[PDB]
Amino acid sequence: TRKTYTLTDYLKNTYRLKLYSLRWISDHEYLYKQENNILVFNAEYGNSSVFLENSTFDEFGHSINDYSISPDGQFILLEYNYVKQWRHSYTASYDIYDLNKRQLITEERIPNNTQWVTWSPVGHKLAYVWNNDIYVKIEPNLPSYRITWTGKEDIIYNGITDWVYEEEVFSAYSALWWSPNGTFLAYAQFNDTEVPLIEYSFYSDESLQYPKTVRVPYPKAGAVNPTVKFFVVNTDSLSSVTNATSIQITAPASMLIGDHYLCDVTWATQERISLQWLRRIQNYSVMDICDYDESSGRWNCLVARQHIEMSTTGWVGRFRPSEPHFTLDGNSFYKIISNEEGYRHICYFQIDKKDCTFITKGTWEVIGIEALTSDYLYYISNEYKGMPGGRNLYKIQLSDYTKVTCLSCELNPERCQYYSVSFSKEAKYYQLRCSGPGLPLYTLHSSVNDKGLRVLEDNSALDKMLQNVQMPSKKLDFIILNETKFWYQMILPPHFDKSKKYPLLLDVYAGPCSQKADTVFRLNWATYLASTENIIVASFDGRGSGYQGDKIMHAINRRLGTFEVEDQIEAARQFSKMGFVDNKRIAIWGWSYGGYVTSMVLGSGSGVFKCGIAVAPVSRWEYYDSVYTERYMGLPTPEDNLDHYRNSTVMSRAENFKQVEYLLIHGTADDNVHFQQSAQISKALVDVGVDFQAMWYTDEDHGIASSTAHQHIYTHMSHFIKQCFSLP
Amino acid sequence: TRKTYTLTDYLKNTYRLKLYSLRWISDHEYLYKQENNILVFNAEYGNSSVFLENSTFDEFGHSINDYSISPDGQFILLEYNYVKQWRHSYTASYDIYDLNKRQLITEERIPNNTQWVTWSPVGHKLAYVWNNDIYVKIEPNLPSYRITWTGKEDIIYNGITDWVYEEEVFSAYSALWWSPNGTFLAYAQFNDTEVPLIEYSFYSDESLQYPKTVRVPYPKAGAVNPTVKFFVVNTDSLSSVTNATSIQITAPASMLIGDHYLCDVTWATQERISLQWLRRIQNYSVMDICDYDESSGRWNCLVARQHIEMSTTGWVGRFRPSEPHFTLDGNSFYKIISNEEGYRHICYFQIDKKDCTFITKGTWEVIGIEALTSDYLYYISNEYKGMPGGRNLYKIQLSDYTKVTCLSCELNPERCQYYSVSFSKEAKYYQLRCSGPGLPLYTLHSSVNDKGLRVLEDNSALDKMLQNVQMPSKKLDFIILNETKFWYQMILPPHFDKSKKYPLLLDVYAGPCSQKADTVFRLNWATYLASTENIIVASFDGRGSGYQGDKIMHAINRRLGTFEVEDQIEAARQFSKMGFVDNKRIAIWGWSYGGYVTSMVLGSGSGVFKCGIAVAPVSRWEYYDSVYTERYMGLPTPEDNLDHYRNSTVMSRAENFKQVEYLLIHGTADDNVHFQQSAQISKALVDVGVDFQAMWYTDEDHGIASSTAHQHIYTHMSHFIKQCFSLP
Ligand SMILES: CC#CCn1c(N2CCC[C@@H](N)C2)nc2c1c(=O)n(Cc1nc(C)c3ccccc3n1)c1nccn21
Ligand SMILES: CC#CCn1c(N2CCC[C@@H](N)C2)nc2c1c(=O)n(Cc1nc(C)c3ccccc3n1)c1nccn21
Ligand SMILES: *[C@@H]1O[C@H](CO)[C@@H](O[C@@H]2O[C@H](CO)[C@@H](O)[C@H](O)[C@H]2NC(C)=O)[C@H](O)[C@H]1NC(C)=O
Ligand SMILES: *[C@@H]1O[C@H](CO)[C@@H](O[C@@H]2O[C@H](CO)[C@@H](O)[C@H](O)[C@H]2NC(C)=O)[C@H](O)[C@H]1NC(C)=O
Ligand SMILES: *[C@@H]1O[C@H](CO)[C@@H](O[C@@H]2O[C@H](CO)[C@@H](O)[C@H](O)[C@H]2NC(C)=O)[C@H](O)[C@H]1NC(C)=O
Ligand SMILES: *[C@@H]1O[C@H](CO)[C@@H](O[C@@H]2O[C@H](CO)[C@@H](O)[C@H](O)[C@H]2NC(C)=O)[C@H](O)[C@H]1NC(C)=O
Ligand SMILES: *[C@@H]1O[C@H](CO)[C@@H](O[C@@H]2O[C@H](CO)[C@@H](O)[C@H](O)[C@H]2NC(C)=O)[C@H](O)[C@H]1NC(C)=O
Ligand SMILES: *[C@@H]1O[C@H](CO)[C@@H](O[C@@H]2O[C@H](CO)[C@@H](O)[C@H](O)[C@H]2NC(C)=O)[C@H](O)[C@H]1NC(C)=O
Ligand SMILES: *[C@@H]1O[C@H](CO)[C@@H](O[C@@H]2O[C@H](CO)[C@@H](O)[C@H](O)[C@H]2NC(C)=O)[C@H](O)[C@H]1NC(C)=O
Ligand SMILES: *[C@@H]1O[C@H](CO)[C@@H](O)[C@H](O)[C@H]1NC(C)=O
Ligand SMILES: *[C@@H]1O[C@H](CO)[C@@H](O)[C@H](O)[C@H]1NC(C)=O
Ligand SMILES: *[C@@H]1O[C@H](CO)[C@@H](O)[C@H](O)[C@H]1NC(C)=O
Ligand SMILES: *[C@@H]1O[C@H](CO)[C@@H](O)[C@H](O)[C@H]1NC(C)=O
Ligand SMILES: *[C@@H]1O[C@H](CO)[C@@H](O)[C@H](O)[C@H]1NC(C)=O
Ligand code: NA
Repeated sequence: TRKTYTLTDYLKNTYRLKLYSLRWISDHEYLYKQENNILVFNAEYGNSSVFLENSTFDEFGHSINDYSISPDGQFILLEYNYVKQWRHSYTASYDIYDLNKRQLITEERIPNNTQWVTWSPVGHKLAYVWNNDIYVKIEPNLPSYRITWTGKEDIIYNGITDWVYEEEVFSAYSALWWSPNGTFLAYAQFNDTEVPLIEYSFYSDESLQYPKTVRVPYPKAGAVNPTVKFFVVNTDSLSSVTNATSIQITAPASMLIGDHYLCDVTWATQERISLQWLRRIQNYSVMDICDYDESSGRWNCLVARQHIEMSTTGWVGRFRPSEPHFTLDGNSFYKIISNEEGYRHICYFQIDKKDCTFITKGTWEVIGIEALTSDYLYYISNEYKGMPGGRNLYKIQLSDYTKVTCLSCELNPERCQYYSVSFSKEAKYYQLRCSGPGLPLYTLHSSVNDKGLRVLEDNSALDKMLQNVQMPSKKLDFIILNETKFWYQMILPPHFDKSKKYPLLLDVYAGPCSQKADTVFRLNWATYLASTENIIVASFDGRGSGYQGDKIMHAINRRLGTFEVEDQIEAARQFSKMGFVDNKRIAIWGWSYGGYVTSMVLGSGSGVFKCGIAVAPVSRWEYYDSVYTERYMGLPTPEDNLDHYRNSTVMSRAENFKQVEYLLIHGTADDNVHFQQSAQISKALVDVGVDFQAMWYTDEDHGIASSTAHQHIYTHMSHFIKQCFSLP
Repeated sequence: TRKTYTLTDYLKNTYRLKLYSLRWISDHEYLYKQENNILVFNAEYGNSSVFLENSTFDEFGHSINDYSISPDGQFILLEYNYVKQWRHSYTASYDIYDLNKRQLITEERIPNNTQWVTWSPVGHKLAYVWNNDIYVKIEPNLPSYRITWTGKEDIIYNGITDWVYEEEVFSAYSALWWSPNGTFLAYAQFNDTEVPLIEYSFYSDESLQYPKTVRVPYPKAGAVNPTVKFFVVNTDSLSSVTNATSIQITAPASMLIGDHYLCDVTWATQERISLQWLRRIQNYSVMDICDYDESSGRWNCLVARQHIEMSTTGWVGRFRPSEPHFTLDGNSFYKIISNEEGYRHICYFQIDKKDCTFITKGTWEVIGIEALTSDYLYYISNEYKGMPGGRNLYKIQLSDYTKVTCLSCELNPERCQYYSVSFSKEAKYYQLRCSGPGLPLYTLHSSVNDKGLRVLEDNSALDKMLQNVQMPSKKLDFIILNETKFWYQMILPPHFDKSKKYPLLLDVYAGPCSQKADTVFRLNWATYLASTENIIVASFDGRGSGYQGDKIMHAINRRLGTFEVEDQIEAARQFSKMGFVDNKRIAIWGWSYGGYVTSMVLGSGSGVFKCGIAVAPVSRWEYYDSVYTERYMGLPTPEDNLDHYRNSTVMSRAENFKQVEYLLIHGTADDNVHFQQSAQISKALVDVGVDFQAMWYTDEDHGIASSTAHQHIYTHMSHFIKQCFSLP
């Protein structure tokens, strides 16, 4: 009898998915790591050479975390002493290696405790942030030029984001943007002077006698937000003037009237930059298009080139206004925007005309614009077979919009329905990355003729291993509720028999723009639960879910903890109606927003669920950050939406927890969803005399991602689910 | 059939022990609160009068927490707006009511947020501490005289203790000592300038958007300690025009050479004060005897009047050097000290003579000196029947030490083997309080011929209630380890059958000078476990336990987490071999030091225990306070005892928990045993891949004593023990 996919298989990564991570260095070459060696590949022929031997840094004295080759291929930036901070941020030591001289640069070194470093996009200039100030090095062995003198720990951030901008706005620590040829360096400055601090203990190693108090400027819903300014400096002037001026680009008057955010920075040309600003009430955004004025040395943003993007039904963008993709001359751009029917499509703008032209349309959505050439625009969408959980690459002819080719749809339709893509520097080649429903498949293609050059990684080694395992299957389908299709997925036990009643676990995210029903192949906890424990693991995309238009996505506008919660309860009722579910053994679990939804469901008094697990849940919207929370909730004030902020807490439902078995889990060093959120849930349960199970994870953050904690959490949860379902 | 004593009975206090809390006001009368009225009783006859009617403050407008009648009976101090701080500390507002003119005093009121207040021992003067400074009121309606001007929150404490002195030295917030007739006011000043802060989050009500960080000067083992100064002010020479002069009494040279503590303050006469000082290495203490010099207005401590108390086997005193009991003229005193055999007995000292004479001797110990007259000294000891867990009142004739009379031994030997006593002002009367093995019994006695005047409270109502309940029994006995007798107790289920095998729970404290095997009657969680669940609840006093001499008590000197842990394992091993114990179902639990011992036992690899629960455990001695830890452990330095501090952690034993079921519980706002201690245990268990159960209690302190958290913790622990023992 074939073995099943066990918890130890999941925890020890016995069945490993192979990836094919390449780094394009030009229009026809990419770097790839094979046995610690960095190889350089010719995309056209597939032949390779050793770019940098695995022995090169044996006597370096430090474990090299990562590398970055300069665009001109003359130098390599070596990253070591990697100290992780938030989701994207970290600090590190850096050394530069001269590839021609085959020697390490020992003079004018990048200082220790550097926050961020980036090469210019052409050549080998460097911009780095140290002690919250910006520095530029024209040459790697030459002294740096200081750009800002205002940097102040937890107060003034130059060229790096504060906590909330990193997590919720830029999805990056960097707040610097080199112009295309590296002449200009644009950057943002954040001022957190009056932003309140979240404070929590950090225990550290057992040797630390007194716990440390971590203090982070973090605006919770309705609190004082950071303020922002934007500047551009001419880096070519640095060696000629003692102190090059950083020219400020001010936000438009429509933004200056109140609290706002800088939400996008995109260079259009060597002398034209676009900025998108967003009001604190995130249903109004403005794009400014600013030109360098050679005579005054200033940047001017013509009101005739200003573009407004607003929403009457919700917020702007999926998580923020989309980025523009400029034509070469910078006179027009393409941008994903919500059309009249509420579907996200590509609109084509002239920089000085306010009405744009939709180039795509239909009851499906464009996910992202991937590449733009003089002849074609390449994008990913879920158009294929009307499956919102599928992803394919398309090519649209710019001279004729009726000419739209699906590049990936028919390559392997049974195996591959979810693609991402990586184009070479001037889109001469593309790597397709198929991630499901079959095993991931990595392929290389030439853009000149859309022909498949070769298979880079087909996961044949894993396919051979999986043949000896009783793997679960995955069903992706939909149910019709109020004449609307709502998609779901089920991870089904091997030898699934519709005449048997199986215990069911509802795996929840359900946040705005979430998508838990898709065609991706995964080897995860659900794989073990279905394979070894014979539990069906189901997910459902209800109201508030993404990629299906604004009628569905904006259904929870100003009303988090309502329809998306009710729809999970209804999903379990619908799954019961299917006949293969044991109604006495329905559980629910989720992490982060999924933990908030799980807790709201367990506290609903629905009687549908026996038990559930909430990991790092939000419990009260006033505890979560301003940028995310307010996007959907507005402000927690009597004039705005306070009544709903107060009505949508987990704590108010404490009495209903007497009806369920609950396991509450949270990392003590969670900088994102503060441990406070679970500490308030537990106190409310204690106050009404509800027994429940709890687990804190010392010094673990939002991901509970350390090797040991990850294994511990999944082991603890597996015992809990098995006990709930009376499984030995 | 009759009911058992249930978990709800314990949690809802269905069966209440009645008390008889009186307050002696003279040599012949006492105050007693009855039906919210305050009565005054004549001790000779038992007749009473209403002192204060419960209706007097019906229009007060504030809920009165407590009352304090001035020694002359003219005024009543009304305590309200009580806000608890640590174990003894709190702030409150105060009003004074004139009992003669039947009016509240509205002039010169004691301020709000007052930290401590006390009447003089005679008359009606008041001394109070507000904002860390001392104030004196000669008359309740008159303006206060400010005594100190140096008081500073968390830095300078005048007349109040800091965290460590409150918890570990004085067992009180007060650091004020009035002279016998109220002429002088002695006080200590603590300086915490360089003492590190323990910091932890406090979540508060759900309405608090950002958690607060509590910061308390708290010296962990080996850290910088507070410094102390001692002063005496004459309250009879205070001026409205001039600032009060405080006369400092400096510590002897033997103390000033290094870190030290003030550990006792005891007035001998109107003009003589005794002070005891302890070195930071707590095996050397010095008493100074200081006399007021009318001529110079100074306090002089003659070197010929110094008394050294040292220990070669351990620390000095049970938890600190004992208090002296001075004679009427103050020329001699009686003090409990460890004799040459290591047994604590009463020694008689002359103020100017080095050698003291022991007035009691034997293989038993004096617990406390209770009263002293020119003819007799009254004391509590465990002499009777050689039972260290029993307590009786004795008197010793001062003119003939061979004449020792037991005053409580024979009153009711079957019901009463554990007494405490309260004597009237000049020991003319005494109240005996019997607390077991039977129901508590309160009686009143006259000293002249030791007449048993009357029964004050006999708990006959509770006896009637308990007749309809299947109550457990208690067995108190001993086992012999290495020719030494060590006592244990077992709470046995009702209808105990020695032919049946019962699961056993070992209830542990086991700290230095602990005593868990005694004759006290208790209605607690163990009562329910035995009565309803049929579990034997055992406790054992092994090496390090108290009241049995230093050979046993000092066995753990410099070696915490050694013999006291081994001895708990040995006792359970011995109990496991008894025919009435199920060796497959032995559990262990404890709180605080008991949580440390439980965890050390569970991590020992003994294999004796199936499961256990640690509540607020110490996990590493370097995390606990200096005063308690160093008393037993010395300093955590390589030259002193660092190796043993490092070898005695729970964390080092994490791998051994693989074979046990462990439940770890801790309050997040524990200012005493910081949450950090359990946070380090859980991280060590996660690091070795050991599954365990956990529960944090939001905002609960060391006591986890709020009504809802108390019910929740005992509910959660009951489920855990029942699951461990396969009990439905
Ligand atoms: C409170 C909120 C929110 C919402 N959120 C967002 N937002 C946008 C980005 C910035 C973020 N601050 C807010 N991205 C989200 C979510 C969300 O809750 N999940 C669920 C989830 N599930 C699992 C198993 C997780 C496992 C480990 C760590 C996090 C996990 N999180 C999620 N899964 C994939 C993406 N994301
Ligand atoms: C860490 C340490 C120590 C030692 N400690 C001391 N010391 C002397 C006084 C000052 C204190 N800081 C140190 N008195 C102690 C202990 C101790 O651990 N217990 C056990 C225990 N049990 C139960 C059910 C408890 C229930 C709630 C709260 C505390 C509990 N504590 C104990 N019981 C009665 C007295 N005491
Ligand atoms: C991939 O193969 C091609 C063809 O062999 C290499 O192209 C160059 O071809 C010239 C002939 O004019 C040879 O002299 C060289 O060996 C090649 N140039 C360089 C700069 O290496 C090509 O370089 C190969 N690429 C890799 C990454 O190995
Ligand atoms: C960051 O923002 C703070 C205000 O939150 C600015 O601080 C003020 O600076 C002015 C000088 O122009 C002072 O008069 C005020 O006393 C300051 N206010 C506070 C609340 O500190 C600060 O100047 C800004 N810093 C930068 C570099 O923009
Ligand atoms: C470079 O120029 C900047 C911009 O004028 C200087 O920054 C000013 O510095 C002084 C204090 O020394 C203050 O008057 C201003 O508030 C600063 N403005 C900003 C935007 O920082 C900076 O000090 C100059 N550097 C050198 C080396 O002269
Ligand atoms: C990259 O772009 C910048 C901006 O267009 C170029 O700098 C300009 O060069 C032109 C000549 O072609 C002059 O008219 C201007 O004085 C320059 N402007 C500034 C602001 O420096 C720059 O030459 C380009 N760099 C490279 C290496 O091609
Ligand atoms: C104790 O606090 C109370 C309340 O803050 C003070 O009592 C009066 O209280 C009213 C409102 O309850 C206020 O308008 C006044 O400021 C108070 N004044 C007087 C003269 O009573 C009170 O003063 C405080 N007690 C002391 C002794 O300072
Ligand atoms: C309490 O004791 C103090 C100190 O012995 C007494 O004060 C002394 O009283 C006599 C008067 O009979 C004077 O000769 C001394 O000068 C006083 N000494 C000081 C230090 O003030 C006082 O008699 C007693 N007070 C009460 C109220 O009984
Ligand atoms: C008080 O206890 C200390 C620590 O045990 C005793 O210290 C001595 O000094 C160190 C310990 O850190 C060792 O070098 C010696 O072995 C100890 N000296 C001896 C045993 O003579 C100190 O002696 C104790 N004091 C008393 C009065 O017994
Ligand atoms: C980084 O720190 C180390 C040791 O603390 C030092 O030897 C080295 O010079 C530092 N590097 C730079 C670039 O300052
Ligand atoms: C933005 O949202 C607020 C709150 O719903 C609303 O009052 C305002 O009219 C909105 N703007 C648009 C363009 O709908
Ligand atoms: C008790 O009775 C005596 C007389 O027998 C009386 O003088 C005394 O004041 C009474 N005491 C109380 C407290 O009522
Ligand atoms: C408290 O102690 C510090 C040294 O830690 C000293 O500088 C300061 O003067 C002291 N304050 C008082 C009032 O004694
Ligand atoms: C008393 O002492 C304080 C603090 O030193 C001072 O500020 C105040 O003026 C003094 N009062 C008199 C009457 O000397
Ligand atoms: Na009697």
